[PDB]
Amino acid sequence: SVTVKRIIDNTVIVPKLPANEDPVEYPADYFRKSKEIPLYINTTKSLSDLRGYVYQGLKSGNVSIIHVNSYLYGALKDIRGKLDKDWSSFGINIGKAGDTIGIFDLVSLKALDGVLPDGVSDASRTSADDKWLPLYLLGLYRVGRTQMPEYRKKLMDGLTNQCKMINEQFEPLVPEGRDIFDVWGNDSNYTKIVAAVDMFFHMFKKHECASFRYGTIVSRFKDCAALATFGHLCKITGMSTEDVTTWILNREVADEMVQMMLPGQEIDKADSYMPYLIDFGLSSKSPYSSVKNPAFHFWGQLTALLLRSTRARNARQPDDIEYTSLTTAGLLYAYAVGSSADLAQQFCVGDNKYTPTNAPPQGRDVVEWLGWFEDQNRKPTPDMMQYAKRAVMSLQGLREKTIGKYAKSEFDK
Amino acid sequence: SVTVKRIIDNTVIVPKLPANEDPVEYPADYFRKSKEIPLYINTTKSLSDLRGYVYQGLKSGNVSIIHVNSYLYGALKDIRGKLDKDWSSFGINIGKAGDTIGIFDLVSLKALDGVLPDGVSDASRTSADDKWLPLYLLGLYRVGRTQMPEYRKKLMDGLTNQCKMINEQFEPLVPEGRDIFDVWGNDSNYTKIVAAVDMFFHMFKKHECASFRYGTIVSRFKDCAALATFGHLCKITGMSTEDVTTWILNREVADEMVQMMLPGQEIDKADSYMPYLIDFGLSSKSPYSSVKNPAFHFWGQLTALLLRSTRARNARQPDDIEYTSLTTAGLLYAYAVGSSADLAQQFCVGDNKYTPDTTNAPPQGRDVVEWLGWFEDQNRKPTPDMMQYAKRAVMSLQGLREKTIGKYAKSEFDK
Amino acid sequence: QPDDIEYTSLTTAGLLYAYAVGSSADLAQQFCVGDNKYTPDLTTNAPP
Repeated sequence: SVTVKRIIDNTVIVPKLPANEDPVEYPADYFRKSKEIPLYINTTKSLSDLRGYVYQGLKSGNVSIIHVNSYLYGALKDIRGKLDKDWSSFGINIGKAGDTIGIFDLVSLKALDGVLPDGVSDASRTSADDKWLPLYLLGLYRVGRTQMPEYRKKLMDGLTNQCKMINEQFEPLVPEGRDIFDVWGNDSNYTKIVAAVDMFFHMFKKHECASFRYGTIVSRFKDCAALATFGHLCKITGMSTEDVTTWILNREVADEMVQMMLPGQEIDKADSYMPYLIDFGLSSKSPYSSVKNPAFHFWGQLTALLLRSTRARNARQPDDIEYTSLTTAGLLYAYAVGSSADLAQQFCVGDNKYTPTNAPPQGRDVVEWLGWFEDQNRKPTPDMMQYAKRAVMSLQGLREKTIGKYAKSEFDK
Repeated sequence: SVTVKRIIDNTVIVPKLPANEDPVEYPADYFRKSKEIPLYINTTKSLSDLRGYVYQGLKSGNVSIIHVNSYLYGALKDIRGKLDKDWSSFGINIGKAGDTIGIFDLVSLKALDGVLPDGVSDASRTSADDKWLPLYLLGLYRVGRTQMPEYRKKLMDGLTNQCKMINEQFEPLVPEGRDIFDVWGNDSNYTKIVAAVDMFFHMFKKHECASFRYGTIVSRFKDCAALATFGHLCKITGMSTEDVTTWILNREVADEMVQMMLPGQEIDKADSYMPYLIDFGLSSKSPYSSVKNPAFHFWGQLTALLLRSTRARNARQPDDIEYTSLTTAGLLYAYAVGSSADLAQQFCVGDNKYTPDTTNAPPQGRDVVEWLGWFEDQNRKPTPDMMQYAKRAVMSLQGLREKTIGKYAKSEFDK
Repeated sequence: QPDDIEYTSLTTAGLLYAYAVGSSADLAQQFCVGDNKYTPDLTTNAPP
């Protein structure tokens, strides 16, 4: 199939079609360039001054992102952090035993000359400061990413969070639309901060200030959907990481599973830069995204769903994947796990159970099952088709273009 | 299965996936560090003065937690407590026979210099004091933790409670939202207090003031769900603690059952610090939680439900557990207990039943091996009578909250 | 739906193509551990 001809006038035709590009970009395969993450917090002026520019600046449809950055740098050199271990990652060292280190031991620089207000922007504000204002400012990053009345949910809750210890209310004005402070996300030097906070308070999960993650947490494994719908597919079938891998039954799902598992990227690692590959700007196109792993994502999620997953009810159905193979493959995998439970005595009292056509295989072996499928004309049986029905009927509240909505339409009737 | 290869280009792939951490922390395995629970009630000023700062401070959308702490220390050195026994725990002694001791014989310290009002914050308040104000303040901790119109339920009731003996009425203003005085929970030195009160009035269940537990009680076994969904699974099947254990049929349920039963942690103990492991800050991650025991929790609860449990109707379905094995295992265990009742004559008059007198007929009593084997028999796959059993148990259920094991079971079995 | 095309042949041709892809999935073991399914092991009017 690498040469086609019109069987009427026997001429050559060359089936080609528009190229698609943007390759992925792995973390590690970039610390081969630079060896530091450059945080440009220009303008280093005055803390009390800064506390003002924003306290007020917030109360009004306008505050320079470049101000909030410097303010944050301000409150956050709570060096507070005793590295009771070691800490490297990709070559970069960060501290040794006992060593003390702060949030910004991840490489500070400075730059350009534009600044808006000067000195005292209303001296009003006291050092009710490193207590709650940094949190707010970070918290907003979380609310920035959102879409639906989860915004006013994400906020309403993410506002009773500063009330804690410090009981003091609200601030901006215009609800949202993905507009007001929703720009902050697009600020390279800002993300770079939320990522350092999160990554810091991941290491010192305990620290008094570690509550600062409230809106900084949706940065860890940002754009790493598939990579996480995988640890999910594992947890939900009890199967080993290695066994699950073998249950992959479609080329371009393998392709993508490969892509994600590329060695030397610190993914399995404790505390590493890998999770924030996106917000420290190590990668402009994540290789763990659900958009670069459509087949994987769809398959894993569909499967998890048939297996009674709550989460997966609402995963999105990617476009331009091969549906009636991903599904057929998900049905099998699910029906296997589903019909033959684990089951095996665990504790006892000297007395314990010595375990020992077209009847479907014993355990959860891919080859046993695959072969048994070959058997069934490589075409879904009625009990296994019935299985799918019980799993998806009685589902309710189904968003559209979800793998949840997909499954009910495919199996409930 | 510890080495995988692409069968097309015969290359190695190394299935790995993101690490998850936060280990648990057992109580005992910490009194290997410190040997006292440090209650920092700083600011030791004046009782009459304090009674004021808060009486008023409450009326108004603001009161320093650091005040209420000292106030409570204030009213509560009713030493009242004659230890008619002994009392140790984890090495720490607390008293001997006859010995007298107060709520705070659990280690008071002091500290930092920030204080808000000075002296007389309206001398108005009389010693209508160690009678009801401490209760309120504590009672609020309970209302703090809540989520739904159970708040205004928890309060409305937890307000006719001071009306006892004392008898008049309300104080703050703004309903809730998890905000007003809902911060108090996050105050290390505050929790440390509710825990001492509860633990004290657990020991002297009788004491005149022991009514102070009204909102201090949701501290005992806080974050110990699974550990308690287990004594439930026992009570509800009549089975022994040891027998129930054997009926565990999934690896990671055993795993967790182990985790929970780790020896030398005073869990089976009378009055111990173990229950308050969380609020005295002995542990930052409970090993008895339903979040660290998801499989156990789901299995035990699902089972209890099939067994006609009222409580379990509303337990929450954890995420990322292996559902169609936990369930299959729960169905069996339940069907076993369910179909073969205990039943056995107990009393008589010289005349009593000597109990003794085929295929795919399911086993006699409640033996794991007898049943397990009989399951092997049935193609290791749920029969129709046992599947019918599940249906009768879950149909006719109503008022089902979403994401509960109650809602789960009806959807899995009712149809 | 464009106009002035031959519908009951385009459709018939689309049905076939789709039914083919549809009924016979790809499916083929991808990863393993030394143990892997050697694929080889109906009659009339059984579709290809």
